[PDB]
Amino acid sequence: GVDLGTENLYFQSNAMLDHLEQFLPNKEPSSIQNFPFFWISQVNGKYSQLIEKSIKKLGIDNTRRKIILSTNALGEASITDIANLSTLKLTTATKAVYRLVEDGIVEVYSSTTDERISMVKLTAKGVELVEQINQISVVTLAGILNAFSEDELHNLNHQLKKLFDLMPS
Amino acid sequence: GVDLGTENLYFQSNAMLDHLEQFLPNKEPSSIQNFPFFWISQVNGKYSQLIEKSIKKLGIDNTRRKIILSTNALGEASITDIANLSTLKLTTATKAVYRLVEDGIVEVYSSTTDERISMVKLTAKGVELVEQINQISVVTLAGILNAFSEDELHNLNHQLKKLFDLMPS
Ligand SMILES: O=C(O)Cc1c[nH]c2ccccc12
Ligand SMILES: O=C(O)Cc1c[nH]c2ccccc12
Ligand code: NI
Ligand code: NI
Repeated sequence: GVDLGTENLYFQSNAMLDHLEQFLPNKEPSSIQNFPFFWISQVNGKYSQLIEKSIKKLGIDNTRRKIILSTNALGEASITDIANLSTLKLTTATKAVYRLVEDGIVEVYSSTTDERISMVKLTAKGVELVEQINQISVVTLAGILNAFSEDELHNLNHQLKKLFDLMPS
Repeated sequence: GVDLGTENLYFQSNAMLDHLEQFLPNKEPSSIQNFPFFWISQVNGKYSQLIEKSIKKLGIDNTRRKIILSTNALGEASITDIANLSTLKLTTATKAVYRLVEDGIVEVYSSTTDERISMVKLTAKGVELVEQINQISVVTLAGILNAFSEDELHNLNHQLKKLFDLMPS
């Protein structure tokens, strides 16, 4: 029984349920490998270990790495926005931003449009560390992503986006 | 400079680097949305919030949920194997298994082939909670995954697997 945004409760078609059972973990030892979120979780976890392990050298962690690349891409950003893009809790994000200010990697500054919003931007040191991050990326990633065509990867991004956009909160 | 498993260091072709730069976060505000791991991370995080939030009712968390569905699919499993499949640290896994024994959801038992290996299996209560997990899955997931064809989803699983298999440790 779902509500689909209403004051009533709806029991979905046995069709929707059959299709969904083609993908759900069940009593069969290989059900799990049909589940797209299983694979998203497994890929995220194996990737997370790889990147943490190799970004080691630069004496930062992947939390700081994402903050820096989000600031880089955006130029100036909402700590909020950086957190969002970096898949972080706002508290985790704020904590790591100040750790990067303390290291002289980013400048934080009151937003000109609205003093409350803390904007973030790189320092000269921030920018050199970006190229270092990009080079460690080259090393660890070039083989993996050169194993796919431009078509496969753009398609995969599209499907991941479609998934991301159907989920709510 | 990479080693590719040898005693020498190799500088990859400017080709591999150009292709890789089609996908990496860079100074362009939309570089990030070309990056497959960005999307894997974002989907994993949005999914994680959704499932934790809705598995709430059953008074378990998604860590326990995955343990139960891995035990379910396998019948009897290595706590090791359950941890692996559930994308958990072995310590996290062992901790949650005993929490589920304490709740009478799983039986733990010395492996018949090798007494050290702790095997896990469901209880009658475990099995009823499986169908409850499957029904909460129906509610929260049926819409999202009925938004894709069988072809799109099997393809997406395949590409995620290919990624998972090229990464190492
Ligand atoms: O969190 C999820 O739903 C995905 C997932 C990762 N490992 C799993 C093991 C069993 C069932 C689902 C999953
Ligand atoms: O962890 C990753 O590499 C993926 C990712 C998630 N959010 C990001 C923001 C900027 C750059 C990469 C990422
Ligand atoms: Ni997960
Ligand atoms: Ni990540």
